[PDB]
Order: sequence, then C-alpha cells, then structure tokens
Amino acid sequence: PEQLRRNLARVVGKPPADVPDDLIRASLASYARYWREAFRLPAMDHGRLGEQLDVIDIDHLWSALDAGRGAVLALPHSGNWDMAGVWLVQNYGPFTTVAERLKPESLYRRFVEYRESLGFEVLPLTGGERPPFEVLAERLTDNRPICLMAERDLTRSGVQVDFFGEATRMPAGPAKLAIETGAALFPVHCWFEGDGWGMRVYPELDTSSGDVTAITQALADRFAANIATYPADWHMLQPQWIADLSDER
Repeated sequence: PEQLRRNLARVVGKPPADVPDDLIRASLASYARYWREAFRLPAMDHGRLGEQLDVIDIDHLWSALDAGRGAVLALPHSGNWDMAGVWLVQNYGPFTTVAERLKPESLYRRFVEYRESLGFEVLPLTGGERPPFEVLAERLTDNRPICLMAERDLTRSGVQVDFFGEATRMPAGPAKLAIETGAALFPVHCWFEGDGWGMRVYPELDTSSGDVTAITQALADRFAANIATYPADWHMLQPQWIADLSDER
C-alpha cells in the first residue's frame, strides 16, 4: 500500500505525503473490488455481461480484424481486465494471451484454470511446448486478437521509457508483434464507471518507424494519459518506477 502511494504520487505529480486521501481510499477500494470481482467472475452470467457492457470505440478493433491484419490489445493494469476479456469472449470469441508462471506451481495452475474458465487461451511464459511470442505471431497472422498487459516489465528485456516524467521499463511484446505481423497495436483502457465497468479502445499506434523503443514509448504516453484520467483505478501496488527499485537486471 505504501508503494501504491508512491506511484499515485508520480501519477498526480506530488510528493507521497501530499497525495489526496480521497484518491488513496478510492484506489484501495478499487483494488479490493478487482479481487472481489475476480472471486465471483467465473460464476457470473457472461452472456449478460457481454450483452450489457459496452466498449468505447470498439470499432477500431473490428476494422482491424476486417482488414485481416490481426490486432494487439495492450492495456495497463487498470479497472477489471478479466471482465474486458469476458466481454471479448462473448462479442468476438476466444483470444490468446500469456501469463507469467508464478510460484508455487499450484498457484500458477490456479490462475491458468481461472482465466481458462473465462474462455481465454493462456500461454505459459516458460515451460510451454512452444515459445509464446511465436504462438502469438501465429494468432496474429490468422487475423486474431491477442491481449497483453503492457505497462510493466522491469526485466533486462524491458524497453526503457519515460512514464510520468520518470524512467521505467515496459514490455517489448506489443511492438515486436505489430511490426512482425503488421497487426494494429491498439492501446486499451479499463476502469470502474460507478457500479459498472468502463472500457475503451484507442487509435492504433503508428508502427512506420519500426523502432521498438519509440512505439513502446508512445504506448506508455497513452497509458499514462488514461491513468491520469482515471487515477484511482490504476491498482499498481508493486514498484513501477526504477528509483523505487534496487540492484541491476
């Protein structure tokens, strides 16, 4: 919860102690809401959710699937993204994504089971039959959408970028897959709109440069703009910015 305060401190541009108490309370309540919904989500009426929830500017994705290009949906850890996946399963169908292999293994199996119970194909970042990036590229060349949580990747293979004025690292997956397959790279945002769920697809990024850093940086700029719009719904309690970290890669 302390690191959450330090991150909203970066999001709003104030020292940690000056972050509004109402924002901290709303962020903790939203994070709790995410877990409260993740508990009961496999048991809810997914047909109802798919029929009653809407996605702003969803047609960008449709048009990219009408063009046969595929689509990479990159969104930050905001709102409830498992509900957005449920929505996509009901209004389009199963899509493929990757999940970090957590420890213990029983826990990773639990998360795989959980997301599979929503209708997703989950590819193991390690220990799978094939390299995940190449299965994703195959999904993209078949004109199908993949969804990647693309605002945090603090490993040696992360793309260093500016994020609210400070240095972070974000995954390279979306840009490498949009380049290699020509798929439209759409920034996506989910948030909590009252007792409902708000979701939005934004215009696809310009991949003309072929520069993975420039593309991931424009993706970061869009994520930061959306988080700044819905600051209470971005439940990033892990260290996000480099300075709150120690040691090398």
